Amino acid sequence: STGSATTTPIDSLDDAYITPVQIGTPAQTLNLDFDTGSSDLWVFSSETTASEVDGQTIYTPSKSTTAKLLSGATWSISYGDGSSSSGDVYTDTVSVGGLTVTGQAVESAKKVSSSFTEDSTIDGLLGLAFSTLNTVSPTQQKTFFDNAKASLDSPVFTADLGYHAPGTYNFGFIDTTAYTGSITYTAVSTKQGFWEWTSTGYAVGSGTFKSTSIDGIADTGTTLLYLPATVVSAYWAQVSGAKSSSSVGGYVFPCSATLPSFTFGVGSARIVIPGDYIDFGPISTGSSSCFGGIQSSAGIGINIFGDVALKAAFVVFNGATTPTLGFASK
Ligand SMILES: CSc1[nH]nc(N)c1S(=O)(=O)C(C)C
Repeated sequence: STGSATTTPIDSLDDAYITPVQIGTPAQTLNLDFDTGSSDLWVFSSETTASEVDGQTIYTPSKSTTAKLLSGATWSISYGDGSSSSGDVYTDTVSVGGLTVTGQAVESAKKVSSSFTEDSTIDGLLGLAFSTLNTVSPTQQKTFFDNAKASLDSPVFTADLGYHAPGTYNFGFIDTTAYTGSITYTAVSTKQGFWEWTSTGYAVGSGTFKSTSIDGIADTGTTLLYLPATVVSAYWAQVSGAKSSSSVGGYVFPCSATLPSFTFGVGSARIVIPGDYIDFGPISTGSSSCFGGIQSSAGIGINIFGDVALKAAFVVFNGATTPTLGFASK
């Protein structure tokens, strides 16, 4: 089997991407944030505290003839941005882009933090990291991908995120029309539960490439590119007037600037992030100070190749017995 679904930016900045997902019988379609940095599929639901729902579409398990309470199971997750959610668990039929999994754990939110409430466009998350990170207790549950894997034509999924445009998540096949040149594959460590890999270095604009190992995670659920302070300082030093602002919470730059590109290494290959991809617009409406798309990972404890990086590439998440990651230009 295979699946193919379009993923769409939630706003004009590509803060996140939503992908329609069918849950239950008859289908209830919710727009979920596919997150390769976590491993829970959770949804706004009929059980979510009413004051914490503000425009989201909810899953109502009582209206699904295939929903079953997973008795005794609870979940609770905290994300890198400080947001969180928790609740109980049902199993139900879940389909993405034509690919169907029966008995998928669907984690029903009883509580969500303010950031989730305030984002009317995201109805929940679909985790695509390794199932060892799944938070369901006392019986850990598998991700949608892990459940689907054996039925897929090939044990892979791909992320093809758009810049200010829709893109695609494919399951079970590699669309050879969706990228240019060749795909370069690189080793993955699953030791922390992430799609963790090591970039071979970077360049800023038309500058020389610096060969240096940068260990980080491929994370579709993080908006920006978070890298070591040395790398980030070298980037922003090429933008007149750019500075790190503790009050704003990162690097800002004059909105009048033209940003340089940023290149990262994948083995001997190179992925180029255009300057425009690094512009996250005015810090507040009407401001002439703009927020940068490359930020320091110091304090986070891990480097994160978030959407800013991933949307510059066609990315293969290879879930073979020894997982690997592939990157192509597009
Ligand atoms: C990607 S977060 C962001 N992008 N553009 C902004 N203005 C913001 S913010 O959250 O208001 C803050 C970090 C400046």
